[PDB]
Amino acid sequence: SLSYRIDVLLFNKFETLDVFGPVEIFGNLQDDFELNFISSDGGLVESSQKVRVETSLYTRDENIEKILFVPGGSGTREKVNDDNFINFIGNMVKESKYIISVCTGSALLSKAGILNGKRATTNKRSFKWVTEQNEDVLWVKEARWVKDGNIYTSSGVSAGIDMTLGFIEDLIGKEKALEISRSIEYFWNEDSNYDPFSKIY
Amino acid sequence: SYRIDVLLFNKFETLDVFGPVEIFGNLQDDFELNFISSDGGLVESSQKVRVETSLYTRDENIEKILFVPGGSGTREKVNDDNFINFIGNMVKESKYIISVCTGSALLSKAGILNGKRATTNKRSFKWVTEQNEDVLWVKEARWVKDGNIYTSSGVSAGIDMTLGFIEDLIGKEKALEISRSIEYFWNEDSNYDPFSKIY
Repeated sequence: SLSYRIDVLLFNKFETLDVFGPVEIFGNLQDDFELNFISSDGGLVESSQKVRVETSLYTRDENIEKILFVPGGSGTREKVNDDNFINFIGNMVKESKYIISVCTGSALLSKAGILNGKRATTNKRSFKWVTEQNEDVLWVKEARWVKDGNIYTSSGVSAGIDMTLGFIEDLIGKEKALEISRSIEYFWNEDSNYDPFSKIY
Repeated sequence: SYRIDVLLFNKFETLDVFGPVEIFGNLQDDFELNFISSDGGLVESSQKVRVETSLYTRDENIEKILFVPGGSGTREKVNDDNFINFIGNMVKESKYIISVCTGSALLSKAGILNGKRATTNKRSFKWVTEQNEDVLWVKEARWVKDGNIYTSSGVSAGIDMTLGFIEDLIGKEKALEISRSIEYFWNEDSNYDPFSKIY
């Protein structure tokens, strides 16, 4: 048992990059993080771009600190209006130390009510859709990503990867995040505040 | 239009594969994604992602694109005479060949790169390059187009090359469209890899 378990939540029609860019970063700190791919049913889950990934069921541990990671994608359109799924998420949040979302994953966290009275963001293309669902969230329009306590939310796919490296900086130290960037040859925009895509909407 | 044969093997690099898949998979009227491996079934990435694959299958009703990622797995995989011949067999049959990272160590081993301009990630440049002196390796490039062959360096190069490929093949507007809808910041310059500096 290491320090952290990352519970990567997959569901039907998740966005491929929302999940895999961050995984590429977390999956390169294997003495720090236990990667756990979960979904409501276990088995293979298909992304919106047709990749099928093996997953398992969420299990509780008193024992290890848990980071819940919640991606976006088409599938949120229907997952928001699925009470049973939203209960699932809330169950998992109640138990996690850290909570991370990319894109419309924040719509799901919003529905679970965990972001009420919290600063958070979502991708710019879906900003209206997401935000108008919940007023009690201190939505932030322009940010690439927002940290609010132990909650980290981000916008589109670039922001989601850059946020993850930011999360590593916060948690493991910036020297580590840079080492990862350099070794996989990923260009990291450390600025979390100006999303150039906020512009066209 | 095209079937993209994305070749997985044990310990592939996750982002080598899923960055480009995000792009291609956003043009589902132009490309059909087909994840293959030598055995079929589940293949695991170096980051522990298990992805389902099928066996390669011949079709002559559709043009094919062969996509080859890098990752740790390539060090062992350059040895598989069969694997390499498998690739060559597939290359012989494809309209385009694309690689990211050490994927080009494998393309090279198939000798497909002999006489061609090509690149690979900067961190592994020595190791890849010394395997074959008959390839015209380009050190400073993020990616390199030589004919119907496209090779890329690191993970960001991998995605930006895929958008460049979409531009070449389908038109630049479609490329910008995708990048804007998924909100991916696309670095269009294929020429100066900042990671060349390190090595």
